[PDB]
Amino acid sequence: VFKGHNLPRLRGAMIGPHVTNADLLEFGNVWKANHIRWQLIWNGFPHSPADSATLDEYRQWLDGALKRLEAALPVCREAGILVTVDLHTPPGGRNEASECRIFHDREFQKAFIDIWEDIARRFADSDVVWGYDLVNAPVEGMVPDGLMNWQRLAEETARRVRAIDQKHAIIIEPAPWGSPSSIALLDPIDVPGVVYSVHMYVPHAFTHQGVYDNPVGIVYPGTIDGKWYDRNTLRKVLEPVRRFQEENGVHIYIGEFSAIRWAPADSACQYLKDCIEIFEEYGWDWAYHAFREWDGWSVEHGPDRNDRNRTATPTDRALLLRSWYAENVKPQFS
Repeated sequence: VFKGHNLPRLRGAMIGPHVTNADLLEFGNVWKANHIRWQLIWNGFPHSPADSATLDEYRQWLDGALKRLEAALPVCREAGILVTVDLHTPPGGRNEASECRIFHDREFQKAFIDIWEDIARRFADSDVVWGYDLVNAPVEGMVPDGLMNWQRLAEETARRVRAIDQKHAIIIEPAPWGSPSSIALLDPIDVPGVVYSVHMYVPHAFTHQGVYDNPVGIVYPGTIDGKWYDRNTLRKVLEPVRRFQEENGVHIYIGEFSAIRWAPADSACQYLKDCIEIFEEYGWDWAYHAFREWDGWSVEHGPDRNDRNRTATPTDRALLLRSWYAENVKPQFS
């Protein structure tokens, strides 16, 4: 089974676009993470200035984002970290329904392929880059005649990247949203060195409680959306992903998973523990969402939605992540 790295497991986190060199060195050398997902994100997700920007404005933004990623790679090497390059905001962004314009517009669809050829050329020889996550949480909506849907665009883009780059994993999330259930909708891509990826936030009423218009006070384990949720329910959520893994003989990467920090009592920590245990049973690489990004997802911030101060002492959730990072092997660079 192709993984694209020679370690037992990648365990790390999403970082924020403003992550400092000191943050990276601390995360690798002190927290013992061996992995980050580097999001090429224009301000926010799922809504961004990309949604209304011209292709020229978008290419200018992305060139700045790639310059910082390039500058960060030698720091990741020093920190013992392998990197996922995540195109988090694609050219044209998304319409009001969060559907990606790369599925709707000939110029944006062509730009997606041209951009990935440029990124593959830039990083083809990097021993720090692990994989190319072609688009974050793809959502198609209506695909006009003459344009590729995600199945076809993924395959074409992966083929063009593989022509340039003979080493790195190509990471493909299913549409819609990179959700576990969506993997059943994706056919394996006929390109070598492909890794498949989903994000784990199910159930959203729990993991995103007190975000958007979602009520707070949702306990885990417990009854959520009229259904019993515990580790067995999360196994059932992830069953289509385990099936895809086993039936296709492919590797799985969890690009994001989290539970909001202000979930009641130890609910968020239990959710993360249950997720990680399942990922570990199945041999899945994983990135926690997120290290030093929005504080709702921060293990350095506390249980109170109204308190945005870092905690004085380590949280349950931070101790859990570091206990798993302590199992990591660091990459050997030459």
